[PDB]
Amino acid sequence: PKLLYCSNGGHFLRILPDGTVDGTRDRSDPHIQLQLIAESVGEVYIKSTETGQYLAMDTDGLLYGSQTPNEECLFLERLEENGYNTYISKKHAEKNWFVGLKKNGSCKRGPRTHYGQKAILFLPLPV
Repeated sequence: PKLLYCSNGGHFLRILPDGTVDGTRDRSDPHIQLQLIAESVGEVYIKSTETGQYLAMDTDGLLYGSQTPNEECLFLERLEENGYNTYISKKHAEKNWFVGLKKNGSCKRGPRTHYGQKAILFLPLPV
C-alpha cells in the first residue's frame, strides 16, 4: 500500500466503507491505505486496501468509491517536478477533471479542478 498525501490542506486521500471519498490528516487511519495498480503505462486504478473499493469519478465530476472497477476508475498518472503526482480522470481527460482535495479535506469536483492547483497534487508515501 501507499498513502496519497495532498499538500493543499494536508490530507491523506481516504475511501470509507460506505464509498465516501474524503481526506484525513491522521497517518494512522486504516482507510487511507491505497494500492496504485497499473493498467497500461501511466494508467492506474487507485484501490482501497481495506475495503477493496476503487476510486472513481462520475459524469457529474464527483468522486466515489466503486465496489468493482469500471471505466470511471481509471486515472492518468503524471509526475510533476516537485515529486507530487496528478491524477486526471481517463474518461473525462478532455475536460481536465482531476482527483483533488479542498483545504478542508473534502473532495473537489471535476469542473472545479485544473492544471496549476495545489488541490490536485498528491505525494505517494510509504504506509
